[PDB]
Amino acid sequence: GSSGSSGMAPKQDPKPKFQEGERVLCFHGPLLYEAKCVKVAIKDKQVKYFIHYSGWNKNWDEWVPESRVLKYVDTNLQKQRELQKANQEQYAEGKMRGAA
Repeated sequence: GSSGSSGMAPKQDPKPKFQEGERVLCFHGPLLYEAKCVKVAIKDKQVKYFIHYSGWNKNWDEWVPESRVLKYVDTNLQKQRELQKANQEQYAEGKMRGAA
């Protein structure tokens, strides 16, 4: 969407930043995990987004706020990577190795 940014809005719930289908980075602990915006809900005066952990299908999916999601941009990547590399073992723990 490319166009001018002009238009007032009433006193209604806030608008989200990320869109469904767009690849984003969710925060599921001391490490970032690749995910995509499944849905976008708004309540309790906060905007959330149904994340879908790519790692495993329907992996106990959970709802996350707008601060727990990243724009999956270079900047954001700089971290997601720093962590994924900072702690390998931990990241591996839990997962079922294989496919060697």
